[PDB]
Amino acid sequence: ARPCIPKSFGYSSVVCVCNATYCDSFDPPTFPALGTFSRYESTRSGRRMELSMGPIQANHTGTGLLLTLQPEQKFQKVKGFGGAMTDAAALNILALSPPAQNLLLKSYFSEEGIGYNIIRVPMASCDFSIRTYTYADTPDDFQLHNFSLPEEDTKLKIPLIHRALQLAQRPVSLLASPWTSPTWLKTNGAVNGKGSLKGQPGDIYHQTWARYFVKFLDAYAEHKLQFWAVTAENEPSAGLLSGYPFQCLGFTPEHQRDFIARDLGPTLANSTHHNVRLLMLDDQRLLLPHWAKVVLTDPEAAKYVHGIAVHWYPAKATLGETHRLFPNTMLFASEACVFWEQSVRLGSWDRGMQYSHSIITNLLYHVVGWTDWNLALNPEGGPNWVRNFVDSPIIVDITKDTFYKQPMFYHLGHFSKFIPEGSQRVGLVASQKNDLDAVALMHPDGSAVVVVLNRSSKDVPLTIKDPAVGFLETISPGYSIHTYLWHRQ
Ligand SMILES: *[C@@H]1O[C@H](CO)[C@@H](O[C@@H]2O[C@H](CO)[C@@H](O)[C@H](O)[C@H]2NC(C)=O)[C@H](O)[C@H]1NC(C)=O
Ligand SMILES: *[C@@H]1O[C@H](CO[C@@H]2O[C@@H](C)[C@@H](O)[C@@H](O)[C@@H]2O)[C@@H](O)[C@H](O)[C@H]1NC(C)=O
Ligand SMILES: CSCC[C@H]1NC[C@@H](O)[C@H](O)[C@H]1O
Repeated sequence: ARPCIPKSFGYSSVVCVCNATYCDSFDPPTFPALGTFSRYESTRSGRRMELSMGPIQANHTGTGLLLTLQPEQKFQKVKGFGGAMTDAAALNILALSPPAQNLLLKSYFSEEGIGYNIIRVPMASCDFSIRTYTYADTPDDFQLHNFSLPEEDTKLKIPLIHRALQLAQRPVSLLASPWTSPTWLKTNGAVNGKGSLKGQPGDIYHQTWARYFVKFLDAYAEHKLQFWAVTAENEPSAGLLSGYPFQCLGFTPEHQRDFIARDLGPTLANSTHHNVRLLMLDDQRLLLPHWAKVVLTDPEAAKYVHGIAVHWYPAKATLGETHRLFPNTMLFASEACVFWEQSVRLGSWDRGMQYSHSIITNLLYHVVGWTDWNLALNPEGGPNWVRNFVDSPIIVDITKDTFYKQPMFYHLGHFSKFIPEGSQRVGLVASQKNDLDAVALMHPDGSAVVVVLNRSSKDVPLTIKDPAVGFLETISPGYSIHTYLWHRQ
């Protein structure tokens, strides 16, 4: 219905300006007839998920590249796409006026937007908080009688999550991750730095930390929010590095294995939230497949682990080999973000290409879902209480009641909007060596989705063949991303 309002900030492409009364949006989707496809196009030149239609022809004539759908070659089923509701994200959204907040939330979660269905919720503070805190900072409270949610949850995070769920067509799955435990449970007595839990898996410390998970889930349940999954610890390897600046909690692979087997696994299974999935790792994929071997060879740990969470910050040696060793334990991208460059580059087409190329690689190596980091940030990449400023698909300018949708937002949306939960990745065979990145999936309803990323400068003429329908003649322009959709019957 409403097109993008472009604005350049000196980088390779434009942002889309939104405020309290205007934001670009989609109409409700349609079901075009057999023999007709839908194409959504975003380009560095300024096109933003523009919709067009064309025919799927019975015959083909030409000399160029051919991608052939192979719907019988079936792979993983998709859980979904989304981003993280951090303190920083919540503060930046709520700095807008209410009408602008809803255009922002609709941009992510509505069918007028790109249809997110995953929200990652940090358990207490991380670096994208304005202060250090946990849910139980009074010491010597091993039964956790003084566990409580601060204003960050009750005032900022939870109300925004409620509003996101109301705007969403598809069911939204919440995913929780802790950064640090209370400091009186740690070896170093600090929120950051090199430090693990006190003692050994099984004792009062590890039982208290595991109970902290149930107490967290109880609190959000009282606020009428249920979680799909929790991770065992955010980037547990970081808590083994000397003098680590952000909130952390150190686990070596065997410590995570024993903590899951003795404490976290049983405690979650004995609780009201026994259906909540447990994801391991939640860390860099270079720690794979080793981290999976350690944890998942132990059946007492493995019986509790539903999946392996990975961060994006070679895929065959990591994701592919881990799938070969443990093909029934799903892989899930739980966090991705973007030395000499500033933290926020308003309008960077490169960082958008980085997002879509990575999602394509993850999908081509069995990953069932991808989760962004901060849903929103200010123009300097904050607030962040340490330093680590990064980019975000939506950048909020408080002083002008305005937010900007980066190219990252649309590169994500080319996947998040058209691959609902339950979609299965299927085969897509290139007729010859080419420079494009492509992935094919099938909706639960049988229709086809194909995303085509062109990171090169040259236009690439392209034909997509569906054995059941025909030939889709198209062109992939240089520095562009397309999504194609068509009924198969
Ligand atoms: C919010 O964004 C809208 C969209 O750009 C602004 O509406 C535009 O206002 C300018 C005046 O400078 C007109 O020339 C355009 O025709 C308007 N665009 C429309 C109606 O689509 C609006 O001004 C912005 N809000 C504020 C407070 O500046
Ligand atoms: C698709 O077209 C095929 C080739 O067509 C033949 O070769 C070209 C070079 C022209 O000379 C054309 O006139 C010829 O008929 C056919 O063999 C095939 O049957 C066609 N199939 C469909 C479904 O249209
Ligand atoms: C992977 S290294 C740095 C840590 C990353 N994952 C944890 C978040 O708190 C950080 O902001 C993000 O950059």
